[PDB]
Amino acid sequence: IPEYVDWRQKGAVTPVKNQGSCGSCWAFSAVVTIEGIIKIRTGNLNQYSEQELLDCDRRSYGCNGGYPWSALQLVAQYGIHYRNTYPYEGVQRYCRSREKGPYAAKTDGVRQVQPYNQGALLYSIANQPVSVVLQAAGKDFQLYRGGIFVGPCGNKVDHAVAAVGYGPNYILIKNSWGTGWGENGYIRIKRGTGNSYGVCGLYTSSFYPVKN
Ligand SMILES: *[C@@H](C(=O)O)[C@H](O)C(=O)N[C@@H](CC(C)C)C(=O)NCCC(C)C
Repeated sequence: IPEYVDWRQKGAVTPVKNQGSCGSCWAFSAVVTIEGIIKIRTGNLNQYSEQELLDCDRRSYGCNGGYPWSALQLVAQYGIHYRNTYPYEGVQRYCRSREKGPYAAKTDGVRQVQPYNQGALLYSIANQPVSVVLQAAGKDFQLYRGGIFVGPCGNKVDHAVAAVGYGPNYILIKNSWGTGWGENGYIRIKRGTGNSYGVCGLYTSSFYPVKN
């Protein structure tokens, strides 16, 4: 597993988005991983629909949260539409998958990373972008604007994001705040603290899709 991984370099991550005033972090998280995995297999980099997860994941709660695992669970069964064809509106509405033609993509299943093990998280990110959670409500986090982030922060995770890289000292994360946040929309969180939870509770719950 190399000392460095950055999926952006191998053209596996799309531009950073802004979730706005809706708690659809869980959907944005899920989409980073789908978009990653499809490009890893097919060589194509496509933009996929956050809005659709938002509208169709019964099991989550639209704006004001849900679960990326649930979310990844739906593309495996059904599929997902391109972001062009099912645009983000930042409001939950009816599920219109149907109205929009055949799926653009389908995934083959979902897997969870062994929790509270840096090693296991690092291994997965070596293979493809992964869905992860952390505690984002503290003001140090919100105020971040470039930097190796070591907190302060607690372990009460409340915000799903995606890990798209790592270094000797950090894990790379794509946030769903604008491009105006942290590092052009990214955050480098310090690793190897040797805390099992991870900084801000980073190792609490990670998932990635499986495809052919
Ligand atoms: C993340 C975002 O800021 O959009 C979003 O609020 C979210 O999904 N939050 C939740 C995680 C899922 C359980 C919904 C949420 O529940 N908030 C508290 C998280 C844990 C229960 C502490």
